[PDB]
Amino acid sequence: HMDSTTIQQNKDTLSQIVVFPTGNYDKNEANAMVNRLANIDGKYLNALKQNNLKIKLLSGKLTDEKEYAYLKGVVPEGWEGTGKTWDDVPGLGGSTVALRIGFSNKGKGHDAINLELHETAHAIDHIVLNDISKSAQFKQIFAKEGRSLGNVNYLGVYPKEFFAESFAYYYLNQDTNSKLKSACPQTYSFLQNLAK
Ligand SMILES: [Zn+2]
Repeated sequence: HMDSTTIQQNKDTLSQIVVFPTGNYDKNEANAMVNRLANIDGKYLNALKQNNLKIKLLSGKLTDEKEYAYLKGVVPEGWEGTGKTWDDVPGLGGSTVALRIGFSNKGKGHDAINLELHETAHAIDHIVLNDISKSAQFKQIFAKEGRSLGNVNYLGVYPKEFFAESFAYYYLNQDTNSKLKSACPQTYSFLQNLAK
């Protein structure tokens, strides 16, 4: 069902999680990113807020921020041989979350179906759920279904990436939610029980 009141409730929660950048930027698109984050189960959002995880929206490069200067010139895991570095990567998630405004869609310098959901899933995985993507249960599921969203040499190799991408499929919209259920039924059930 359409749940605009739930989206509003999660947006209110996100008002204490999202950090907007200093420069000038597409304010409507930044708002759209927060709206897409509001699709995440509010339980997870409040757990992130409890741990003081900030979702930083950026108007420049990731490596333009002081706290990510250590990534200048660094080649992401699995991107070796491409000539690309973290300077060009629009999203990072884990112990922090940082997201370049405008780069949400797949192919905008990254492979995720949605940037902000993929990166925020990393933080939920790592901060809230103590690296559940490395848990024995998820490793068994990943062994069977980890290639079934495609990108078999990336998602199919790194369980934390398969977790983050599956989470993004689960929460982006009903189409991606349905595609996940069909391609990765055990992963879908796992995320269902996790939110239950
Ligand atoms: Zn990732």
